[PDB]
Amino acid sequence: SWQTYVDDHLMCDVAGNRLTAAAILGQDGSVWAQSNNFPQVKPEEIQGIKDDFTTPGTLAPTGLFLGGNKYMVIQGEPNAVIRGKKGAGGVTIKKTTLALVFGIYDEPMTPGQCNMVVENLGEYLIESGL
Repeated sequence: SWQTYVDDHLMCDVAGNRLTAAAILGQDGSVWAQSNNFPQVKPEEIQGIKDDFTTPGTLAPTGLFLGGNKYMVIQGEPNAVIRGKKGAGGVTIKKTTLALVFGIYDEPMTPGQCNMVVENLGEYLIESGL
């Protein structure tokens, strides 16, 4: 089940902290699994994310919007990881073979903790061909 990846491997404890929300979306924008408080992402938001993976610099001028919430784009990895910041909270998006893995964090979870849980699950999925 895609939902087990979210429940057990994104919404798990990391050094005492936990993501606020998480999801796995197809690269078509459809939700394959999500936590309860994960926002409804708009099609144009998904389009900007997909474009930024293959064309870095797409999202930085406008910011990264997730369910209408604006995140400022910060350091990522081309065609692999998008990272955004909103005060002491933020978001990490990891591109896999078929899907996009999202984690949204709030204080006191650190950006490094969010990156670890999201990117490690994404790398597991890539090894599965997913």
